[PDB]
Amino acid sequence: QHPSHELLKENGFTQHVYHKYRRRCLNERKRLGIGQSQEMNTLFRFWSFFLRDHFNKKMYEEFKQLALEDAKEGYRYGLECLFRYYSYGLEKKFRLDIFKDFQEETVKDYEAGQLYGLEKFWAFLKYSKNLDIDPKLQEYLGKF
RNA sequence: CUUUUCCG
Repeated sequence: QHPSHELLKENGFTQHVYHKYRRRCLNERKRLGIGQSQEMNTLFRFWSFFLRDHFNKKMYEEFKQLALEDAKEGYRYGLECLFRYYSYGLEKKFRLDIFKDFQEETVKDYEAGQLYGLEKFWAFLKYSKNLDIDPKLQEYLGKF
């Protein structure tokens, strides 16, 4: 019943419901601050799954921006969802712009003293179906 | 693969 799940059903997505639901999550985040909104978490989660089956560039962009604004504040759930999306989604259907984003954020995450991104990227290669990997990122995987 | 079930 929660829009975060209902919008994931076979034919459950409508523009009206999503926008109303997207608005509430954003408003709650603004009101209670970053890392303090239960909905926003739902929206992050809704995003990583939904985009895997229904890629929308503009939606992915908002997803990506909000996740990185959260992570730089210390609340990394949104970024984990983005990484989960990158690994799971690109596995499902490969997109070069998205994969290039994947490599970029994975490097930034590892350079930030983190392992979540690197582990998700490694997992992608393992379950993925000739790609040009970043040489600096290739070195990071070697020590993983 | 940490984040649901009606506070309109």
